[PDB]
Amino acid sequence: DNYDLLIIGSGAAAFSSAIKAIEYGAKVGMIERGTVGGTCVNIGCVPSKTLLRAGEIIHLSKDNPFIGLQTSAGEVDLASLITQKDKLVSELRNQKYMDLIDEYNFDLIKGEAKFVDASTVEVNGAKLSAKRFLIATGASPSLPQISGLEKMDYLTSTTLLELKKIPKRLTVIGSGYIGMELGQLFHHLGSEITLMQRSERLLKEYDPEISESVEKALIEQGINLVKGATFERVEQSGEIKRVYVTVNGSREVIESDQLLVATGRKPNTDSLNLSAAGVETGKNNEILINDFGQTSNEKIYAAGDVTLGPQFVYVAAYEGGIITDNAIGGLNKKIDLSVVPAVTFTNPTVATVGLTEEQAKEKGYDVKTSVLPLDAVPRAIVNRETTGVFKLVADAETLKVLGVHIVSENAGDVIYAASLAVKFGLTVEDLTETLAPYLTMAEGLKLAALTFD
Amino acid sequence: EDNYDLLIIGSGAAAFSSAIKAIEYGAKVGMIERGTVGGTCVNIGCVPSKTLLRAGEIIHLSKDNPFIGLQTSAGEVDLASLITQKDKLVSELRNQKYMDLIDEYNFDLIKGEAKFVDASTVEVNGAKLSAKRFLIATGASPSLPQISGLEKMDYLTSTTLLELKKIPKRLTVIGSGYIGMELGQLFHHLGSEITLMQRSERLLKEYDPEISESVEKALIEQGINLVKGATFERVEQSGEIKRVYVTVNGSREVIESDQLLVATGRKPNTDSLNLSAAGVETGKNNEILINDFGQTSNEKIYAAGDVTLGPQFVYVAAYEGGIITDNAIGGLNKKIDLSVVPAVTFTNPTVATVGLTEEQAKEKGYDVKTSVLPLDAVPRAIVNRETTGVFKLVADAETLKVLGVHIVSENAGDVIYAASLAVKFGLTVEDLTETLAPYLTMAEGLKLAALTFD
Ligand SMILES: Cc1cc2nc3c(=O)[nH]c(=O)nc-3n(C[C@H](O)[C@H](O)[C@H](O)COP(=O)(O)OP(=O)(O)OC[C@H]3O[C@@H](n4cnc5c(N)ncnc54)[C@H](O)[C@@H]3O)c2cc1C
Ligand SMILES: Cc1cc2nc3c(=O)[nH]c(=O)nc-3n(C[C@H](O)[C@H](O)[C@H](O)COP(=O)(O)OP(=O)(O)OC[C@H]3O[C@@H](n4cnc5c(N)ncnc54)[C@H](O)[C@@H]3O)c2cc1C
Repeated sequence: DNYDLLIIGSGAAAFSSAIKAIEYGAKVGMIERGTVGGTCVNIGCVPSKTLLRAGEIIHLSKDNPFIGLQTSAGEVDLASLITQKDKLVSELRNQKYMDLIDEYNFDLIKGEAKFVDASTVEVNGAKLSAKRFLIATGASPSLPQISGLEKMDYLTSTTLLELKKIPKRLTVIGSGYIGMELGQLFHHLGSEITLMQRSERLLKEYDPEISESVEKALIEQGINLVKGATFERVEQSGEIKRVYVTVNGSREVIESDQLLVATGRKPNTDSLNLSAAGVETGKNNEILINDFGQTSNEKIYAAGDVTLGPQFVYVAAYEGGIITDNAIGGLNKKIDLSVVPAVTFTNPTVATVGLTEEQAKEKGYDVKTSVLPLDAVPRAIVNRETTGVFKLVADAETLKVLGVHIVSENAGDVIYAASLAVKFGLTVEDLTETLAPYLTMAEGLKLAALTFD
Repeated sequence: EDNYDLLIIGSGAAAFSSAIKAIEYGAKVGMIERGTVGGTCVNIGCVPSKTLLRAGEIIHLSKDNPFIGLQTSAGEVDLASLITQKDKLVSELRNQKYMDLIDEYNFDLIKGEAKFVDASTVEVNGAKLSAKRFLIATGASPSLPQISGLEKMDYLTSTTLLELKKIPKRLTVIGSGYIGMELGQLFHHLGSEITLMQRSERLLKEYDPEISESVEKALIEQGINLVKGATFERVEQSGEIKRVYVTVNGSREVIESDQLLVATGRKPNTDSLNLSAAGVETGKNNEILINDFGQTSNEKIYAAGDVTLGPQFVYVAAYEGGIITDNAIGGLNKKIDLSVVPAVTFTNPTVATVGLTEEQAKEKGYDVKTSVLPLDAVPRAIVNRETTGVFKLVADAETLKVLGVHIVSENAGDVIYAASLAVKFGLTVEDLTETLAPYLTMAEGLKLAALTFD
């Protein structure tokens, strides 16, 4: 048919864009290669986070700092956790399916799509035209270029979350947050974990205090780390042995029962034949867009993980809505990602919003930093867990908050406030003027703001 | 020609805050403490209640959780260990509070009970002391109700219960406030049948209806017994193993218990002060009256903290202490701004309020517009498999500015801080929709609540 807007994808960006597009009264189509919903609902956020909740519960049941308690944690039936998880993602995706019946405008086309023309695509054999296109194809697990991994029984973020047999030992190869979250997940479920990465600092992109802190907590909990490693080759023997490579000038090997690969996530632009539609691709295989989400083709827009931006679901939905506003309705709204929060749901949780110290220096600010150890926050003390940090990056001249970086329990709830401070230009003085609830983690912010001479 | 520049009666949050801010001005100050240094929050109040609450939450999650594959269990609790460890923690913490005894080498710790004998002098331990300025940060103490028989009875208070080292098989709580809820749920999670009794027909009468209904639903779901709308007539005791209660809704009923906790209120400690000898006004509820600057009827006597029967929180006490010091020392005529005070009831689910309720905003004259979001709509609550709560949003229909936020959810005390920033600095619901919210966090609820306006 001659659609008004054709969407390649079914993720958060595809859904936000489809809704906002039907609001304008346009006939739209949703082309999905596989299972509807995208990554976050089925193989991404939701499963990881619910399983992480279970793991945190059993971890507190097995080892807690309070003496009088007589708690214990037995062996885990992972099959049950995974089946219940799948029931939850199915229920949730079903709560997302209210958009097929309702919004009775858009048409669900199932199949792999490829571009054949500047205005038409081909899927499952048939051709489809449209006045506007949205490429919200997302990203998929990326692989490293290390010997032996080719023919090997390795797991990815998606495959590990299907495993129904707890490995006695799991090795993670990844510098990102997914490797940490899944690693700690299986450590709390009863498994000796070994994190391996080439970067010499845990979470290389964060501030030094954050890396040192989260690393200290991870080592304290019992996760083994292998930093600064140079990966040469990996081998497998009878599905009951693994391998590793040199580190710090000494050839070492790490045998494991399972191997997880968390290198990165590559955009799914290969099968699109973007060159047949005049859509430029970047050095990292992404899709290039302008401030309005428009590609080199005037009537093809892109949003989500496929555009190498902050690979988060909320950014994907935001970008979808804005892009739709630009393509349909003409409203020239720019994509504002100047303040995007990031949460690594380990315990202690890592959380960032705004600029780091090095980033604020690069931007040209006259930076003033204040670092507060978690043992200074009352809530961390009464909880008898004080491994963390609150970092505050401000402008020494105007006192405006440029960035907040936290390592503490449920820090994902605190950085929202920090976001409000950064976006709306609140000063540290403002943070001291506001009353903070005693024995909450948010109090950390105030206590960090009370660190300027 | 006097003994001190500023003399403080008390050692609580207000006393220390005022001492710090006063030494900053370079003034000779004194701290008169009747008993144990640190005040209520460190020794008998916040810190103990919340650390024990943390333990109780841990054991409760160990005994009952919604995730199937987990095989966790929780045995009988050794309360003695929890209480001794608690005391070790408050000792460590008060010891960290002593850093002000040397870092701020100005103030002098005088120990003894003080009473006023003149408009400008006090008496402690026999000796008299003059000062150009006075701060009455005497705090509050557990109050008792007017019900027959409780006078001669082995009842517990907020301070005594935190010392109990034997888990009662059944504990009855008499209180409409948050302390009763916190301690009640604490001992419920420690393995004890709890029964909350109050005269108000709605849990937390001052909060919004949805908040009361929700938190009540969670308490009943957990297994806490509630007795609302009760008229308290008499209570009896027999051999330290039996208790009593009174009629409710027109049917005389009785609640037998192994222990009885009283959380009615907290009376200011103004009796032993002889304020009438210094010309300091007291209110109908035995409090100390102050103006907008914290100044009493006596020009050179200020007051701050719980004795000033205002929002009875430690952060409000410290704030009031600092401001009062600014007024008395330094002359700066700064008013006490309590227009945005957060409140947290650290039960699970946690209750959290900041700003105006719906009825309060209507009374103030606003054209109110509310948005209520059930907790089962928040992703983080869903993945956690605990969805008993609510997000209520009170806004101004004209300017869309956020007037108040009220939440019932896990660790909601961390979220309302954001809400505070929204209320204090006049952010609109549209502003909350413009901001990107982290997925699978409870703070996201705020955004989801802002996305409910037609
Ligand atoms: C383990 C894990 C944890 C994560 N945790 C978080 C988190 O905590 N917070 C967070 O914000 N983000 C998280 N993410 C990332 C998040 O899932 C993504 O940022 C988000 O889903 C992006 O949405 P999207 O629409 O852009 O792409 P996607 O949601 O991935 O959707 C892509 C869809 O496009 C389809 N498709 C692909 N190629 C084609 C083609 N050629 N033709 C037709 N259809 C095609 C696919 O079948 C898929 O359904 C996580 C990811 C993983 C793997
Ligand atoms: C169980 C419980 C839990 C609580 N939880 C919280 C919470 O979570 N958050 C929160 O914000 N607040 C909480 N509070 C309240 C909080 O502790 C108080 O509001 C706060 O301590 C008030 O500080 P203050 O200095 O005004 O009074 P206080 O801290 O009580 O200080 C009073 C001091 O004055 C001294 N004094 C009294 N009379 C005399 C006299 N005649 N002469 C000399 N000295 C005298 C006493 O020795 C005492 O040390 C809680 C209270 C209780 C009981």
